[PDB]
Amino acid sequence: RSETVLDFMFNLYQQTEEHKFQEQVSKELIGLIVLTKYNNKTYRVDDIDWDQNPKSTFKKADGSEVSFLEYYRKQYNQEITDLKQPVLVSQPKRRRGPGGTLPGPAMLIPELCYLTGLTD
RNA sequence: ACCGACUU
Repeated sequence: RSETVLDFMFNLYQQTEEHKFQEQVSKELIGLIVLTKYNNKTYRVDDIDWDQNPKSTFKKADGSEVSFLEYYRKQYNQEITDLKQPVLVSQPKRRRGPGGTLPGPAMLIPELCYLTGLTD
């Protein structure tokens, strides 16, 4: 049981017209529930970032730079393998816009995101 | 509008 989010978009990709799938992925993915593998934490897909790269660094002090591989490998020997594949972004606040986003956008790569169940 | 769970 349970499957990756990457499978879902891949399934839909080969099944539906890519250009309309661009719309569908937004309409389906935005709102559905996902759990992140590192602790099996719980999140929802609010936004999707296309062709995103593993070279993304995490802002702890805005200047501290560690990659997905650097960060995750020290936790577990898992290898990230997205590379130009979309990553899932969680949006701390819905569509109104406070301007100053104190918490930076949280981005979780596809395979580190799995379907929690509220996706049915 | 936290789909009935959360910091990257």
